Amino acid sequence: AALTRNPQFQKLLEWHRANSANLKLRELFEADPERFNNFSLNLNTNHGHILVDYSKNLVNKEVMQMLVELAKSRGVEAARDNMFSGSKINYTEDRAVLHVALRNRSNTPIKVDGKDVMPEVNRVLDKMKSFCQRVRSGDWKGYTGKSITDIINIGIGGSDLGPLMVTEALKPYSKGGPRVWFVSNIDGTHIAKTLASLSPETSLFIIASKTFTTQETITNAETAKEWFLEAAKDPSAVAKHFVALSTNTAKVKEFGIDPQNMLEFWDWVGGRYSLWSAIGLSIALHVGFDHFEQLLSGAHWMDQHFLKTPLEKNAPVLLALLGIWYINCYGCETHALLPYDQYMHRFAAYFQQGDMESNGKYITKSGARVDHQTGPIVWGEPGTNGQHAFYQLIHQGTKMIPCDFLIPVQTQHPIRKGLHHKILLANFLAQTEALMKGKLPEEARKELQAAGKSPEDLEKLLPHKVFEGNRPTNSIVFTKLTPFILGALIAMYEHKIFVQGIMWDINSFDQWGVELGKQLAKKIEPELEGSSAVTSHDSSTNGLISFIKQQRDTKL
Amino acid sequence: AALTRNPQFQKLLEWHRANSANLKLRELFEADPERFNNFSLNLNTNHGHILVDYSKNLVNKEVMQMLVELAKSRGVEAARDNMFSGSKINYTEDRAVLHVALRNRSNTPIKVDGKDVMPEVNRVLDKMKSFCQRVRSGDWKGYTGKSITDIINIGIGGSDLGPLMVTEALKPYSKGGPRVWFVSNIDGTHIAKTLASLSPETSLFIIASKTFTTQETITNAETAKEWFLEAAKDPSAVAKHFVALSTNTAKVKEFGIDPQNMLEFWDWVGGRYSLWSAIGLSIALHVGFDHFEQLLSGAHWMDQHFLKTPLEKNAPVLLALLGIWYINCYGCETHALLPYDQYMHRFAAYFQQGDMESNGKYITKSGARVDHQTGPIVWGEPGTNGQHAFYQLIHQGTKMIPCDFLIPVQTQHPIRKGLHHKILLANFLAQTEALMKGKLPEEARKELQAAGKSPEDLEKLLPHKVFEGNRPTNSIVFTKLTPFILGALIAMYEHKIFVQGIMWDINSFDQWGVELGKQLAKKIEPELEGSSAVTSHDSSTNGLISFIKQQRDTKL
Repeated sequence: AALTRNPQFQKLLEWHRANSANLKLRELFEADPERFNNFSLNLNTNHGHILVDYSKNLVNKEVMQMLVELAKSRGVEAARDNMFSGSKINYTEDRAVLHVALRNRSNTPIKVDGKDVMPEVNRVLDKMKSFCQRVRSGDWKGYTGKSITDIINIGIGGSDLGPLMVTEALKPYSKGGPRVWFVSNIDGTHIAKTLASLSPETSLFIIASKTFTTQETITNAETAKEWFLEAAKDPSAVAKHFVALSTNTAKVKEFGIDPQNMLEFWDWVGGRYSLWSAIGLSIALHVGFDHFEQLLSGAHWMDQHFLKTPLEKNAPVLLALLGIWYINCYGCETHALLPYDQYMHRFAAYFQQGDMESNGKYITKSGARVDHQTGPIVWGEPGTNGQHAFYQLIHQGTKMIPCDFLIPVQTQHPIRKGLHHKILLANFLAQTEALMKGKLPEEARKELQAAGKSPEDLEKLLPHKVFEGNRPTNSIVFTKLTPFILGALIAMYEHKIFVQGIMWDINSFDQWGVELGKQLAKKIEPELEGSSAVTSHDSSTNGLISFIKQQRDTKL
Repeated sequence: AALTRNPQFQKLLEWHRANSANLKLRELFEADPERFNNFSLNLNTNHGHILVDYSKNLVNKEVMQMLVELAKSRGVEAARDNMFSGSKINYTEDRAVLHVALRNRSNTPIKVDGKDVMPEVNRVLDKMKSFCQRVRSGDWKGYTGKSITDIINIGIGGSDLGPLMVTEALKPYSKGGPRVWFVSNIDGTHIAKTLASLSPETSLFIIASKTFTTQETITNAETAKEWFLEAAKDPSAVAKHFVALSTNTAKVKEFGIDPQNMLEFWDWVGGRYSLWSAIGLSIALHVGFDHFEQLLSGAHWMDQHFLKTPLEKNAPVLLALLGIWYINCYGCETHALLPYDQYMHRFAAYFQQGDMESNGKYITKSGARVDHQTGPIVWGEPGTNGQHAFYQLIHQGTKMIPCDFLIPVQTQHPIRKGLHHKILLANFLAQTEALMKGKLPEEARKELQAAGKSPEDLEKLLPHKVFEGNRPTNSIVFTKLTPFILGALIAMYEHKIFVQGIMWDINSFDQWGVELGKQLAKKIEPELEGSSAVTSHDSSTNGLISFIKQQRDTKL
């Protein structure tokens, strides 16, 4: 594999073997008073600041140098330029990778097969704006002539997580907008419980699916149509209550959607990089097109930062490099995203797809199997909640877990004269300090003595009360979680993932690994129908099917 | 450390070293048509069946025998009996561990300090029953004489995750009950957004906290009381609108609630094992006391299963052992919980606390520092959602990830004549089959051939289409997700966690690891006030504080 054969990697690895055990965060800060200054990036976007403080990491000047050199010798600069220019860097599918084009506010032409994609991008954006005016103003009428009060996005994966996460995060920007609902699971609970809260007269469905043949999405869409038609009793009324985000004109028409309300996107828009496209319709409907444009503008700002900035001070590049250090040298399986923001409660889940489906790969560009780790398992819950759930293990378990802590300085809800946010900030700060510093036996001993512990109880409790510390974190602090700043933040992680994939020599933009489960599911589906025993699989699959057939008739 | 010094563990590890490379799931299944029958448990609870199918794991008869021998040698059965009889097995806090007493439907005596706890457990349950009747019937009136429409649980961690996960999971059982809301984060967004949708006249607050000193919960409760009193203007009206669930009567009184308006629990109820106690009040209010009793009863059934069943046929024991195999022999950092059930959408998040806070430990009963792994990182999203997010990595990344797949046979919403559930089941079944089976180079080659691919296109695409398989899963399938069955499932995992903690020689029931973060946050709190530079910490904490102060008053 290219990474393992790379001399900059081998040097980094040998340095780790010889010196990593020596690295103590406490000592690193003690030896260097400029540590925060030299291991952080204060980004002024002109729409707020983003501070990426990576100083609480197990790195020094040499390590960062070794890491930047690796990025260079793995071709990160060339690959990035190739992405931005419309080159077909999705090499297994032979496709361009152009989520950057979707938010290319500068409108500098980006060509795919000799043709600028910007006119088409902007045409769909114009359609989205017009759509939003019609719906938000109440001008768009339902089949009984009433304004729309609820929007229901129906989609899976990239058609669901992005719009969900962003509408949750930008909820304060939704005054005057319709309520937004997300249906994704094929589990009939999801659509059934959504529809129970809705009126057919005032509900508008967005069916998000490029092919318009996605089984889960289309099944959900058809169930919605059936519920709708029970009330409307007129097939021509479907066009007032269903729109599509798709390129399959024929299938969309067949469903009963006016092809005017089919908003297009392109094969160079990956599902997990799609919220910036027509797929963001539910976002624009919820918060308004102006706020949607701001979100796009924030991403564009970060795209430019990533394109133009030298690697040593390039935010997504440094985030990528620190990850490579933890993944390929320390062997850390996971990466935690810990946003101290209740609005960002689905941020971690979003990057589970964005990161894991991108870089959960094992075949390189040459066709060779990797002989090293690739993408990590991404997880997290918002702070402070996580502190009362799993931080016990982060502080005192047996796992090394790189954590990104994120927070806005300014809250959307400065209640009680800022008291809640003061406490939230203090916890954000205290946790990374605690993870770094720990608590020494001498510090814990004084606490037990003051608590009045006997000699034997003291000695028994002492080791339990010690925190070893030396647990590395990033702290990412930003002025306020506005649409612009959120856009920047998402793009930053998109570009982190990109850099990591190049360094691993893998394709961040395909998803061949979802195919087998889809194939096998299609085979099992019709086998479940009848009463006959299924014997066509391994004994477990057969045994599980037998149990299902037996238990589905049981009356409880 | 006891585990690594144990000869049965040494035997298991050595066997793994010599032989585990030769374990191939596809081949195990082909060679043994009895595999499912011999590596699965079909439990009949008399209120539904639970099938625990562990056949798709990297084990054979010998491995299971060695694992069972290890559990015996690590004293699992004696430790279990000690838990059940009220021995103070939480040795660092010198406390009993008696969540099993909370659901002890048999009412057999369990003594702490020579005194049966059962009378007090049942007294509180009776008070819960009485209160729920008064509220749900509409008899309990607010300060303006209106029935209660909204219940708001305020609490965090163990006082939040259980009630939240259970009311979500048991949502079909809440018809006619009041709406329930969960406020947990200190982040002011959480309470602000919740209060925005409520009327003080018709809202009942439940303040849930073991200590009643938790910063987040007390601050939230004080904000709620301030909001309430702004409307009610009558301190005596607090008794109609606030109920406390605590062990700390004095702090409850201090906050401003009379013990009459307090439902108590006991120090031997760990926060993360507390939903079965007074803490489950919001569950009982939402779904009714009868359904809450059925939840307790299901846990009791599983308690009795765990207590009375030989190790080699004991469900939580076998799950625990498989985990030990993957954690301590294969070195897998994580464990994924993947319920194919939208109602169970918070099940994984609950067990992040249950598992990680219990077993994220590094000191043994002897005072030894472990030289082996302890608790895993728990994560997951419900299927099919998680399936469209991160399964790419599970199938084709570079991590071994033990997964538990869970599904009810019978759906709560059999819409479209069962079509949605049929598809859901097919996916549940196909994914584990796929993870087990994979797709060999020669199989993918033939598919590409049949697809009309050229030898040129075929050979470049081929390796990307290969699934190595041999990825182990558990499938846990149950008749229906009723309150009883859910109670049995939660207890099963509680006991898996217990068995693992015993085998690791750690205390599953303390949490010293959350203390440091709380202490450092209390120090940072006053430093945030005013405009002066903070220089008291490391340069990163100092620098983040400076950024916060600088950016506080930026008018975006």
